[PDB]
Amino acid sequence: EANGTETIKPPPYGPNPSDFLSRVNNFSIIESTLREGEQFANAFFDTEKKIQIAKALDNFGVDYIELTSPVASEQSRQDCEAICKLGLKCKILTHIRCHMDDARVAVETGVDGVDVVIGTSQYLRKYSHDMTYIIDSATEVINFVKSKGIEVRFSSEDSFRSDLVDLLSLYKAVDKIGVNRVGIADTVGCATPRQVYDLIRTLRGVVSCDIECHFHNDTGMAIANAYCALEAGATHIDTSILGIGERNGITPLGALLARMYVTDREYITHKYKLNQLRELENLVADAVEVQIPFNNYITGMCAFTHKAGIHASTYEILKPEDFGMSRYVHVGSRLTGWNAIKSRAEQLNLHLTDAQAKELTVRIKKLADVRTLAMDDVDRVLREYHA
Amino acid sequence: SEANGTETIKPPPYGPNPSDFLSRVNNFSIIESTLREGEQFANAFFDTEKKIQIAKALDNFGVDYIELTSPVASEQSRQDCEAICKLGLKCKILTHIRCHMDDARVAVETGVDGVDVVIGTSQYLRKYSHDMTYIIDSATEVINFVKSKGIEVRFSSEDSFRSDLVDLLSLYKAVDKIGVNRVGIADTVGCATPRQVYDLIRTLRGVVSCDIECHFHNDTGMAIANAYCALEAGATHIDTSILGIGERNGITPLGALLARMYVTDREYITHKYKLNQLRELENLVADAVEVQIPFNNYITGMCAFTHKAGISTYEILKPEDFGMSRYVHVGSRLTGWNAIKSRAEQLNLHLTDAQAKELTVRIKKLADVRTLAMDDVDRVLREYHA
Ligand SMILES: O=C(O)CCC(=O)C(=O)O
Ligand SMILES: O=C(O)CCC(=O)C(=O)O
Ligand SMILES: [Co+2]
Ligand SMILES: [Co+2]
Ligand code: NA
Ligand code: NA
Repeated sequence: EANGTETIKPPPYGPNPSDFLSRVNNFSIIESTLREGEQFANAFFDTEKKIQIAKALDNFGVDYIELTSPVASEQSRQDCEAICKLGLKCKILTHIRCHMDDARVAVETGVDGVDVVIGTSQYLRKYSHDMTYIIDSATEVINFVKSKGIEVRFSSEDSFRSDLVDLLSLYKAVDKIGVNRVGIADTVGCATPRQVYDLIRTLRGVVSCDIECHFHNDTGMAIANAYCALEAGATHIDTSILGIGERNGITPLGALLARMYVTDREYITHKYKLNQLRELENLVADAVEVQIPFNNYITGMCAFTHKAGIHASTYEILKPEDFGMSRYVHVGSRLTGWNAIKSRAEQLNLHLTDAQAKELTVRIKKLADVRTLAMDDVDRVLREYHA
Repeated sequence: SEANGTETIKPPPYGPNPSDFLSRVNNFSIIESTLREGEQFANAFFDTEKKIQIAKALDNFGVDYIELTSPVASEQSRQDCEAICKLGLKCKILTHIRCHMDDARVAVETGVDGVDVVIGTSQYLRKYSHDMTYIIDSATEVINFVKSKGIEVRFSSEDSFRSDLVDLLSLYKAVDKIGVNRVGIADTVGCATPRQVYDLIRTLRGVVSCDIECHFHNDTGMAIANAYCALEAGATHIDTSILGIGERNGITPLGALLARMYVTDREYITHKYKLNQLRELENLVADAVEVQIPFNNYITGMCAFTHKAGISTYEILKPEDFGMSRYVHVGSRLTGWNAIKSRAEQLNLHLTDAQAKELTVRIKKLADVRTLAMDDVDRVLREYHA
């Protein structure tokens, strides 16, 4: 009787004009473990380690890897040269301040492009016969770099706290000069997704070149902001392995990939070697001496777990085979010692030998001897082993 | 200046939009679900004493609601509800139930302030009558029963972003006609996106007149961003979990949420919640479910308040507001006591000459097993308080 209502139906429901601008299954990662990652509290990468991380990334499938400025130190100039000489498939970028010395050094090292950042004293606003200009000094740099055949991206810092009048006018000016990309950076970690959406949609209307986005994760928006940026027309996203960067970091590589996988499995699965992801995180985890968080996306202990029983299959939007794993683990009890190793190793496709099981089981004991295990102890103890 | 410049892009009197009036970003309630959804975490096995501490600490922290596992799930579960409903918490106490008169009867018996009801496909139908949606007579009895005993009702559906919109919105409307405190939306699977969430919540806000609760899993990194957009669109209640703990990688984490809402409105959050108690709260749960605080955990993880030094403008979170003393400026790999000292002073622990020793030996006995993690510093210090 009184427990019903007329059914709410809508009043031909194909794609919206806005959908055509979306880059959600056609974008590039710019991998920044070797620039932004160097600002992580425990990053002290030496050349060899930089080289490995670079090879692994190129092999994993990213389109670009960004390096710390060559001008920053002499060790950087060298490492830049070193990495530019490996023959990687992906393009190699370096980050510079907007200056003629920084650029000369940058192209000397052999990069494929410079990510240029501009300072307030390098552009002005004035009425003339109101008008906004890049100064003559600055503009020469862009032209220089262009004339040496190198790609130029142009950015402003703290993009979400700048005057919009300033920012947009500047990006338009730079677009008239002609560059490959303009970048947007949430340095401070304060941007919200719909706010990111409006800004990129507008930028996409203002300029004609490509658009790059860089988001910090202070407030848990880095992955969401990158997503909305892609929806609005952004063509490139900076990521970092495990997100490592300044403070709690930027858009994490794996997290981004998890989100884009759900949106288009075929595209992500074929472009990137997803079963290589654990390996990639472990190599960085080792160098910066951190543990893979228990709740880390895809690769953390509990990402692929279902509670069995008293607090409990088609709620599995991520398929473990696509990322090198074998199954969701159905957890009904607190596994201890060997039991816990066996479960994770099996999930992870490690074909452990008789002796290895022992070496591990013994070590896990010597650990609990010091204090109680954490469930991240299981992943740590297994870090050295491969599928 | 030269040739290559442009005319300044300027807009064409600007104030708040009508949409802004519906936002709940500085006026919402947390429903804290460490004791329901958190029980589904791979390593969660809370006994009664531990459930009691967690409830007391959440109440003190300032959350408005705490959610408990269904009293029909098990006997221990029934008893723990009774136990917690008797503690005299300030916050309201809710339990989660399948929509059945038996489950409802025992929920009222235990003493809850409210039942979060989830309905199953067999309990509502579409039919033409002189295109109509109905909640079934025996399902509806449950709602009225609960209301007749003076207990709050929230009604929801599972896997809301994957349900047919026709069914879902029709059901919520019918429910609203019957009359309930709240309806709920849940992204059970972790696939929803913030603009999707906004659209759906705004529409729901237009369909029903009651309150709106949201539940978001974090499989794809959207849980916090979904919570926020849900709030902008009119949602009134967000489910959280300490450290996000739940099924798989969990739901919107309490700490993370509070960080996001803090930036949006410092005064509101700082005054409503005891932010300097977040760490102790996380550590209590970390201890029980035997995990370590992620190094990049929001606010409280080792690296949240670090600046690299080397080869105050950029500090949207103020360390003093969360009981800490400063951003640490890192130029070196601190080792042994150096690293303890740094973090301890950052966390405002005034350690004894003796306690420093106990810690230094222990961090050694730890690195003498395998090379250290930055997570180890927070781990050895877990037992110490400001
Ligand atoms: O040039 C950029 O956009 C990156 C600089 C940066 O790390 C930041 O703004 O956080
Ligand atoms: O009652 C609800 O809506 C939440 C149930 C749940 O945990 C979920 O949908 O993931
Ligand atoms: Co940055
Ligand atoms: Co859930
Ligand atoms: Na355009
Ligand atoms: Na309404």
